[PDB]
Amino acid sequence: MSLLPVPYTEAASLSTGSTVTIKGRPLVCFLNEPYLQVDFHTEMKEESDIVFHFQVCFGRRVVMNSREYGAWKQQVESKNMPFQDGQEFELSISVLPDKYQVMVNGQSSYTFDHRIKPEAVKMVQVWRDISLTKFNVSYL
Amino acid sequence: MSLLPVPYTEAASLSTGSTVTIKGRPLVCFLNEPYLQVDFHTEMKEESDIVFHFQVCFGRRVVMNSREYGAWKQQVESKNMPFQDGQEFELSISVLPDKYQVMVNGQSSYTFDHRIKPEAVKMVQVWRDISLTKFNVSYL
Ligand SMILES: O[C@H]1[C@H](O)[C@@H](O)OC[C@H]1O
Ligand SMILES: O[C@H]1[C@H](O)[C@@H](O)OC[C@H]1O
Ligand SMILES: O[C@H]1[C@H](O)[C@@H](O)OC[C@H]1O
Ligand SMILES: O[C@H]1[C@H](O)[C@@H](O)OC[C@H]1O
Repeated sequence: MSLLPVPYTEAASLSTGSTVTIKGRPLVCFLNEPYLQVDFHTEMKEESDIVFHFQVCFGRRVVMNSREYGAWKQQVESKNMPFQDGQEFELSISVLPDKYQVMVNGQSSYTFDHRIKPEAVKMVQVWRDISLTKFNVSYL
Repeated sequence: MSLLPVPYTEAASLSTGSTVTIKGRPLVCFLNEPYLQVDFHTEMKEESDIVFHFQVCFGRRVVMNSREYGAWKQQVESKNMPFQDGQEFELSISVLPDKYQVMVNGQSSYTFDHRIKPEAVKMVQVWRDISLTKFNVSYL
């Protein structure tokens, strides 16, 4: 159904048991290396610190990081690529006690240990080379 | 004035003396590393070979390459960054006899020797994290 603005910004609160669910499509073929980025920010401003940075280079790699007092921290790299060329994906990011868990099409694909408590998050931005049909923050 | 679709695709022919002129703005602050990409393709299809690949990571670096029979060739990297944080840019790509010349805000900033004759180009795509107000192909 209806496309959401990209870049997509939504104010958010997270704690243990929160899930962020995203349904979108790469804009172009994996040969051309479209990106997806999801950032969990400490403020509504885009220049704010990032508790959780998730960046897919489709068909190549994922990197995850934090940006603390303006400075990028230790990059975590994954060559895990469950995303399918030309396909709609469903991404969900679960806040566990110790980490974020990233599910791609219902499959556990990436984890990232909390560097800052998730209660620090005030904003989620989803951006780069995707169309977006679904954004939802939810709780169990 | 009016924003052009991004990704932006236009059919094109190039030869010595052709210029491609682009006016756009990064979507977000340089702290967040927005990209710009301009690709000179051999066909209208996005998966086609790339005679000239120009990719800016704003505030960080530029890479240039070609993609020949589906395969990326020798990357050329430049740490030259004449683009200004939060500012509209004017990019023009001149086809010289031996190379493309890339002007940023009227300033010679990047060159790339022809690997394939520019007459091979049938399509120009401008994409990633920019808004676009101006796209023109012209000749002297
Ligand atoms: O994606 C981030 C990266 O994790 C960090 O290490 O460098 C700056 C950005 O490119
Ligand atoms: O493969 C995934 C795994 O499912 C998850 O549980 O941990 C991070 C990655 O290594
Ligand atoms: O930008 C290109 C790069 O020039 C080439 O070397 O690798 C694949 C892409 O990431
Ligand atoms: O600095 C630029 C120069 O203006 C141009 O002419 O060559 C490529 C780069 O090194």
